[PDB]
Amino acid sequence: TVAYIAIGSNLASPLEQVNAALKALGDIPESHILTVSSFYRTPPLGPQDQPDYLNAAVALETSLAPEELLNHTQRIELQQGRVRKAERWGPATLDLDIMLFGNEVINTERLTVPHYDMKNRGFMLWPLFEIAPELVFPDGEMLRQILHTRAFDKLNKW
Ligand SMILES: [Cl-]
Repeated sequence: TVAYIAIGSNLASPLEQVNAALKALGDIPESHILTVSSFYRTPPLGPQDQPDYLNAAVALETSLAPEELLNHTQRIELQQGRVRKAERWGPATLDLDIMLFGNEVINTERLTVPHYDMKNRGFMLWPLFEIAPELVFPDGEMLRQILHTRAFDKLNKW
């Protein structure tokens, strides 16, 4: 099944953090990276001297169940994020989100698919449109139309 994963990081030097996260993604069992988007840049809110976020989307072929894939994205966040030596929330983070899983709709306590806010986030939708321009969401919404009708922040490549 094709899953779409969002990767986000404002950690350290973020290019190498996202490349590491990509490698770990491809190391997930029964799962294969099909395509990766360009890398995009999201500035922080505020005027404050804070690191920019690097955003990407990945198409991952997987024979795992969605909750299994979740286990693996949660593990990588821990193993590759600054949770142990810092905090869960901590301004600085590595985020791995399952945006889409096949045409599945999953509404459970530990997993909601499609990701609950992705239609509102340019930094998820634009990279996704780069690698899947003909995508249609499980509810029948066309990705191309959402991009013509919702207001997103300007989003430059990294
Ligand atoms: Cl949907």
